[PDB]
Amino acid sequence: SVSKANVPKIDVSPLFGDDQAAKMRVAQQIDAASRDTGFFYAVNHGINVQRLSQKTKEFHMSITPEEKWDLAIRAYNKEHQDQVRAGYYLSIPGKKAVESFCYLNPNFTPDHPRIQAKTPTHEVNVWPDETKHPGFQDFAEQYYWDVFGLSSALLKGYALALGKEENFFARHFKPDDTLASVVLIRYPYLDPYPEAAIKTAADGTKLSFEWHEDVSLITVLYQSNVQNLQVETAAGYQDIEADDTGYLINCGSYMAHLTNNYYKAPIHRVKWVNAERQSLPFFVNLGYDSVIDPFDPREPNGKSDREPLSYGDYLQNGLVSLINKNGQT
Ligand SMILES: CC(C)[C@@H](NC(=O)[C@H](CS)NC(=O)CCC[C@H](N)C(=O)O)C(=O)O
Ligand SMILES: [Fe+3]
Repeated sequence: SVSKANVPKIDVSPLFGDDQAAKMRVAQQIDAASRDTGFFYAVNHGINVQRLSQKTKEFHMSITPEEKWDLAIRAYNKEHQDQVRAGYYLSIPGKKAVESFCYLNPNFTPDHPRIQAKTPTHEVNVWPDETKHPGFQDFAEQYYWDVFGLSSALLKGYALALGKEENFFARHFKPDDTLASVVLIRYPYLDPYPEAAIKTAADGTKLSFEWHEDVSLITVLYQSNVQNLQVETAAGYQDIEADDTGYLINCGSYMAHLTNNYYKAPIHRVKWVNAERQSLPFFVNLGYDSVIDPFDPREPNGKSDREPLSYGDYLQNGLVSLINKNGQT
């Protein structure tokens, strides 16, 4: 049968401090995980994930069909042509079980020059009515900055792991322009569960979401305590154990590009499980014009012939491709 992936628990707390050797020891653990299955759990991360789960559940479980249409992305509501990324992603009973709510940088307002210029991938977030959902927007925006702070620290770990100065990635990850997103995903319990919402992998495994590489620099994921993720290895898919106290971390394909695939973007998929649960990714994206010069840590001179890829073009191309390959979520 199906083996279990080695997903080490890494105490990331030194990355918030000034003990440089302790940070190097974290970096070594990140390097090792990134060169093996590509996943690790960040522990001692400083975020109240219990409050995150509770507030998210309160939102998912209290929003009405009317509110969902009013917040829907353009894939579900033609009136909302400016909502490609941010908003509500509806379930379709009998056909599509998952639903979700995506939001972007709270600093994208009508005053922001990327909104004024109508640059692709930048949108103003949409929110439900505050009195129907008291505290939800406050919680969600606070959470964005809490996970931004964790992610910055993790990026310092990744930079050190690759032999760079600690700000090599983080200097491009800024509150004024980050394209990072939070998605609050509900995977429901359904009885009967409609087979139309279940995909069958080549290997026979029943899936809710097919294999993919993440469109991100890194991905910083909370999930409730229901095992579902699998990572591809040469010997087949391996189960990633759940941990509802930590953050599951992995690289996306922008990291693979800039490291000449030294830190691969691990291919992974979501098993079908008939259980009520949450999947709350934070996709760590840079700014639209951010460019990291590629390098090859395998080569003595570190030189890579790969082209510098602008983050915004990478993101626009990647989000569209992922919809085409794995379906509109
Ligand atoms: C694997 C999990 C992270 C999750 N899947 C996902 O979140 C999948 C694959 S990483 N991600 C996406 O569809 C991209 C959403 C991007 C977001 N709307 C945005 O505009 O930035 C799941 O639980 O299905
Ligand atoms: Fe993913």
